[PDB]
Amino acid sequence: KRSLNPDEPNALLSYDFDRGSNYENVLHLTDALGALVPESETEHPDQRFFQVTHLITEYAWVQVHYELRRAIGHLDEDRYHQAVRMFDRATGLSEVTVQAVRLLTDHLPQHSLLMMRNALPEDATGLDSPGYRNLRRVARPVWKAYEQAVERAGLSLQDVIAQQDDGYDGPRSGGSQSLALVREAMLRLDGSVLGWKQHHLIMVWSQLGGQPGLLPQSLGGRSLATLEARSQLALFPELWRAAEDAYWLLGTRHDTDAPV
Amino acid sequence: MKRSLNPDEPNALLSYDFDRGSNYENVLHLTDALGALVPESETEHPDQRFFQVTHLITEYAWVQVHYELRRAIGHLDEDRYHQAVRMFDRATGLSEVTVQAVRLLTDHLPQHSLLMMRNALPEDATGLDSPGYRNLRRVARPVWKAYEQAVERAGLSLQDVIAQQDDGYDGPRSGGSQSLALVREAMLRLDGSVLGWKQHHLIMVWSQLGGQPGLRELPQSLGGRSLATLEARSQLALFPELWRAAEDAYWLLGT
Amino acid sequence: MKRSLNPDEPNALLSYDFDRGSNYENVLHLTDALGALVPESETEHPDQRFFQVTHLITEYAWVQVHYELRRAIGHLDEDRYHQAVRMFDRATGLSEVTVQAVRLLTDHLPQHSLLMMRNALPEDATGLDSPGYRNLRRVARPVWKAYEQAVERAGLSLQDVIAQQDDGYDGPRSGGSQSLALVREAMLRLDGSVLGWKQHHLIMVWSQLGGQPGLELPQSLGGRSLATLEARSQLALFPELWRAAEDAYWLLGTRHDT
Amino acid sequence: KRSLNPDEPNALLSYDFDRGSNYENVLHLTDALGALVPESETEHPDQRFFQVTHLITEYAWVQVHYELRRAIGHLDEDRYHQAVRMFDRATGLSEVTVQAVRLLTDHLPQHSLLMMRNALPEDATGLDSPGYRNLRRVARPVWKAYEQAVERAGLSLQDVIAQQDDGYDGPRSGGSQSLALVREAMLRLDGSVLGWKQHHLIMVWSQLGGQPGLRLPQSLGGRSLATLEARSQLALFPELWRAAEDAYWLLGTRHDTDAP
Ligand code: HEM
Ligand code: HEM
Ligand code: HEM
Ligand code: HEM
Ligand SMILES: C[C@@H](c1c[nH]c2ccccc12)[C@H](N)C(=O)O
Ligand SMILES: C[C@@H](c1c[nH]c2ccccc12)[C@H](N)C(=O)O
Ligand SMILES: C[C@@H](c1c[nH]c2ccccc12)[C@H](N)C(=O)O
Ligand SMILES: C[C@@H](c1c[nH]c2ccccc12)[C@H](N)C(=O)O
Ligand SMILES: [C-]#N
Ligand SMILES: [C-]#N
Ligand SMILES: [C-]#N
Ligand SMILES: [C-]#N
Repeated sequence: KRSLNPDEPNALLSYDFDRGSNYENVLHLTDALGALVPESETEHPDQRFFQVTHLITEYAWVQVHYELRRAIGHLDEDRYHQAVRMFDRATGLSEVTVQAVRLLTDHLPQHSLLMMRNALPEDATGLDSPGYRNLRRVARPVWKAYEQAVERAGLSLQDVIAQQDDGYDGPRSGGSQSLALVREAMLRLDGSVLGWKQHHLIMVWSQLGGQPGLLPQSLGGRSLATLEARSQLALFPELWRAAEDAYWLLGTRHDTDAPV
Repeated sequence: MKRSLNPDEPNALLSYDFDRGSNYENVLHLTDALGALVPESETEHPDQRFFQVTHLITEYAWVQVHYELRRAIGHLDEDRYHQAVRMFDRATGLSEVTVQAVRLLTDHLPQHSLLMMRNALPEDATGLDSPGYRNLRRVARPVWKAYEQAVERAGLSLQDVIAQQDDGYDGPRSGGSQSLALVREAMLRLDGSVLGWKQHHLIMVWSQLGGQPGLRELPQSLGGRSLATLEARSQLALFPELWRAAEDAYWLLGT
Repeated sequence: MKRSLNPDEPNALLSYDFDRGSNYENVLHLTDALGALVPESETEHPDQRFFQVTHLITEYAWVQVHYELRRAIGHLDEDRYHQAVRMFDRATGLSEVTVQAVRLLTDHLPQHSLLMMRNALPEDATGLDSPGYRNLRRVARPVWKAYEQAVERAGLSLQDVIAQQDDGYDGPRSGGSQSLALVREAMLRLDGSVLGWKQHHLIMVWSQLGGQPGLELPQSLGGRSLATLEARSQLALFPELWRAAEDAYWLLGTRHDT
Repeated sequence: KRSLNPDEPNALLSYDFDRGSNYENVLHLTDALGALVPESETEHPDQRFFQVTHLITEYAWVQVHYELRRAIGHLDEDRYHQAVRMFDRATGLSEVTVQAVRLLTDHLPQHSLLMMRNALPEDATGLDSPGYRNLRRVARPVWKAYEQAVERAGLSLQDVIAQQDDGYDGPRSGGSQSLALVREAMLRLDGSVLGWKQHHLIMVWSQLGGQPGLRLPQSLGGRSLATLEARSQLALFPELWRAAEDAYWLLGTRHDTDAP
């Protein structure tokens, strides 16, 4: 009934949509397609690709936030098994954001980006991303819910870390092994998000410069050094602290090795 | 000031704040896009949002596939082969996003959740009405046509274009022919990726509605149709002629 | 002191040097693995090495899949549900590596190269003799049996375990039934990934030997039509999971003639 | 035939191989499987998974090396289209190494790693990886071959970057656009290898510690994890990232003019 592409003479090349189908109705799809910059307003043929990769990312992150909320509810009621599924789903959605920014790295021409950017508004930065800002916000109540669940069960993090190793002989329970799977899914999620940050950094080096082996400024006026420093901020620093803790407590090698 | 996507959640740290009027949000029409999500007050199942978001991600990727394919037609019609290559490769990357979106359902959507949601869904609520799918199928013919006519204007045979992908092939080469070969190769990758989508979507359906063939009446879609019709449409390519040319090469070159 | 895979190479910067006796190399048995590559003096096509390596990578992932599935049997037999989960998830990740490796051929192996190489390959050189695939098919029943037995020892129904994946489900739950539910979900992900390998391998064959069904048939190096490949391609590792999926569709769906 | 696990007494669980089929003959598969540490010698059940992920990686890297040599040959003879394919193939092979290291991040138990690492030889390090040492060594001749091909065509790197943009109106030839496609493929390859380095770093943070947000552990060679992080930012083709930054300075019209 409608077309995103009205002035296209060739009718086989029209993007026909908004047919009022029940599939369309269920998804609020016409509403979501209405957010695309209208073809009559695009300033560069690469503009649509630019916008779509961000919208895909923001949809993935709002869903991450939704499932992390659910995981807080599960942990607060000691429903460990149900918490695991929320974290695994979140990791998968995170991996879509990684794919989406790597689309820019692999296919966004830097010269198109620079042309487009010379005309963008002044403080147009992903520091204002709602997916990113809310993922940072919610990470703290998420860690707290896990930490408190481990406490109620009378375990340490060193315990649940150790029980991932089949050869570890300490006594276990159903609850301790469930909290272990939770920790492992949480670590995979945080690893994925850290991966998003590194791939977005590699993208920036290919579009604006500043590859550290070799500074440019964001539209906010900020050196890329600031982006690069924030790129190593984790969702759950406590988990990475517990990893290093395991190295110090269980490694029996420190300050004894040398080159051969 | 910010708005909340979940404004009846008491704990502010659990609030999804957005619509802050930043230039990032303005340039992307992000607030409008987030407005497509079913309101939290109206969800009937906690997995409904996940359901919706995997579709919306897929449809954004497919409308972008369409946009880039139109560009590929424009290039091919003017013999801009290099520039056409990039459009096909970009489409393949977007298609791979759709594959991971539906595999998100395979890996994480509980069949039991799906069946409960499906019992309340409307009748003939089907992806046969997907704009992404229908318009992709629509545009695939003009796309094959633009590639075929560029090959014809070059006076090349498709068999020759296939052959010179092999470094060991000794026949005549030109910049034009090797360019059209890179276009060919990029086109086959795109179609193969789309055939991957169709199969992963089918594997999903097997895990959610049943009917895995290894088991040798079938379940039915929300429009009353057997899953065997889905399985048959699952092997239809975008560019049949490329798969015929591969078959022709085996017969001409196979000893 | 050292070896080279291309020793005659003029430019020393193009030499692939290995076997330097490092501890890294010693721990991994790397020299022996590199020793399996077709020698450069013996290659008959510049794409031969790509062909070989994609298979060797696949076979390494599948023997690891086998090792971890054996561990999953041992866990399930002792009711170590959580530990079994990890084995299945790991096998799934290893399976996804095999998907990547065959899609490398789809995306980058020229059909014309394949045909030239295929014309010179021995008779009945076929992946029906893949040790990875044969031992995977061997172990698939022992693996399903271990899961089924554990479910029975717990006095649960497969339909119950499926229902427990849904947060909205009101039925009785226990720590053991939800654990067995995470195991079911992990073995389904593995089987869907192996079904994914089969479909991508099929798509690759269509682009290299022909026979895309949307369009008598080509033959493998053993003489068999591609019709038998397509049929074997829908065979799952754990048919009883897919059976349980359809069982639930009839059991829970309320619109089968609506 | 023969079994990889002969002391397994249930024959349905034997991994049978060395059947002398032509499939195995062509592939040298029996020799390659013989590199696996024998089951009777493994000291931890996670040891095989550890070894196999390295072996997959080194197979992928030796194939990257082989195809980059071919790319040098193509470039020295101005066969641009042919070189593009070798770089694209290398990129796919690099992506296999990324998935292999991420298999350790997602599934290798830190506690098993530490147990295993406490018994490993001293200075057993991937600094002695042949895939890694040879890829670093060959990257210089690869870049020189591209650079010389660009010079011979009388082009600048700015020109081939600009020609990736459909809106750029400078004069083009078949050669210049072909050399652009080559550049774009080498950038994807180098970005993929930079991705491997970052995912390998994230893995190391989860196994030995040292995640930089928390602020050190030492390698089996006694070297601080800070040196690994420093080398993590070294590209194959630094000149490509230098030309990206060059484009920012030459073509961006915003520097030192924006602010929050
Ligand atoms: C899918 C596309 C993108 C997404 C989702 C995205 C998201 C983000 C996010 C969340 C941040 C804040 C991250 C942090 O500080 O840790 C950010 C910052 C930044 N992004 Fe992106 N980004 C995208 C594409 C781009 C592109 C194409 C460029 C440039 C070519 C770019 C350049 C930057 C810069 C320079 C910053 C730092 C802002 C500052 O410090 O003022 N990004 N982006
Ligand atoms: C991201 C999620 C999904 C997308 C993008 C999607 C898209 C599509 C498309 C494009 C078709 C038509 C394809 C063809 O006919 O060749 C289709 C059909 C179909 N899909 Fe989906 N789908 C999705 C999820 C699902 C789910 C979760 C189910 C069931 C649990 C499902 C079941 C079906 C069925 C049964 C058909 C056949 C329709 C008929 O023949 O009446 N799909 N879908
Ligand atoms: C990474 C590369 C490959 C791997 C790991 C692999 C593995 C396998 C396996 C396990 C089978 C038995 C599965 C079944 O028949 O259901 C098989 C069969 C088959 N493969 Fe492959 N394969 C690869 C590449 C190829 C290539 C490049 C071709 C031809 C272009 C090919 C053509 C066939 C055919 C025709 C069959 C049918 C069985 C027969 O040969 O009679 N495969 N492959
Ligand atoms: C697939 C598995 C792995 C591969 C292919 C691999 C490869 C490499 C390579 C190529 C290097 C040298 C790169 C550089 O330093 O710039 C390296 C260094 C290093 N790797 Fe790995 N690695 C793997 C797994 C691991 C694991 C499991 C650990 C520890 C838990 C580890 C810890 C380190 C450390 C500490 C270094 C720095 C060595 C030193 O500076 O002495 N790696 N690895
Ligand atoms: C290029 C620009 C930008 C990058 N992605 C954006 C999305 C919407 C609006 C602006 C942007 C980026 N933030 C920069 O500062 O360079
Ligand atoms: C599950 C159902 C459906 C699947 N995806 C949808 C999206 C919007 C509306 C309905 C659906 C699918 N079409 C079916 O026939 O089963
Ligand atoms: C091409 C050929 C073959 C495919 N993969 C192989 C590995 C080793 C030896 C031979 C092969 C394949 N089995 C065929 O029958 O066509
Ligand atoms: C754990 C260890 C190691 C990591 N990967 C290896 C492969 C072979 C031999 C040793 C290793 C690593 N090099 C370290 O220094 O911690
Ligand atoms: C992003 N900016
Ligand atoms: C989809 N239906
Ligand atoms: C495979 N053969
Ligand atoms: C790594 N060694």
